[PDB]
Amino acid sequence: QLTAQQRLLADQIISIFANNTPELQYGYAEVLDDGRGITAGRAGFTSATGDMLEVIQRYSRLRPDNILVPFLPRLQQLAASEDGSIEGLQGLPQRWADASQNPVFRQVQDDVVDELYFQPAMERAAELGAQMPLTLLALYDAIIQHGEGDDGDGLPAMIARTTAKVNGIPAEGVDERRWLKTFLKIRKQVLRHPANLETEDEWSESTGRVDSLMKLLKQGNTDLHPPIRISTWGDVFILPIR
Ligand SMILES: N[C@@H]1[C@@H](O)[C@H](O[C@@H]2O[C@H](CO)[C@@H](O[C@@H]3O[C@H](CO)[C@@H](O)[C@H](O)[C@H]3N)[C@H](O)[C@H]2N)[C@@H](CO)O[C@H]1O
Repeated sequence: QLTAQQRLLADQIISIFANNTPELQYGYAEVLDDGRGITAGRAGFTSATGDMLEVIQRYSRLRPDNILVPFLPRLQQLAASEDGSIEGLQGLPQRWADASQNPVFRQVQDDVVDELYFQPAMERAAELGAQMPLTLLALYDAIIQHGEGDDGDGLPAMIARTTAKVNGIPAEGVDERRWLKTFLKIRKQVLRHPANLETEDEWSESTGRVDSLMKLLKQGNTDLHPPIRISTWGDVFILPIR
């Protein structure tokens, strides 16, 4: 689906979207007051949503005695109810940062990203018949921020509403640029007006990333060819960085 240069490009763009830097933030760990508890890692794994749990569980099967093991009971409870409480995760941010110095922990983050976000987003693209690299990037960025749940803010509902609006999918002959433009506008509307009010401030301030994908679409860079200029947060980045 994506070239090696296109995937590194996608990762550096989404990294800029989320953290204003093309360097993947494996060691990032923060409370954002968005209802999700602690948000951590290169894809923003989260205490409330179960993806932070999967990372630590998989890592603990590779390395039973790690500094993150004591949080497994609590994370288990938090994931089971989608709870945003950060008790008692005291010390978890620092331990996540330290664990991220181990390439094997970073590798687990890569595997989870691939399993939860990249491969499902590419499977969605294939079902849609989507073939422009820009559409793949837009689906991949959206799956990371919105998730693949069944809520009206999730990627699957956004795709469904895009297809309803334009009367079909690209594999059915709807021009893919039209489908993509509709998807980006629907995505910006969801970020501005989410059904989950706890993420409203967080998501509302993140709409420049949809603007950046729209800018690439309007400039005809649907194939993600270099150089790519991203300046979502004011700072200008030319990608790929070498
Ligand atoms: N990092 C979060 C992101 O986790 C979150 O959303 C969640 O994403 C999950 C992974 O896509 C997802 O779960 C899956 O749900 C499908 C339902 O079809 C199950 O079949 C899979 O087995 C699940 N793994 C969650 O439902 C989804 N909410 C996102 C927004 O809440 O926040 C990101 O920052």
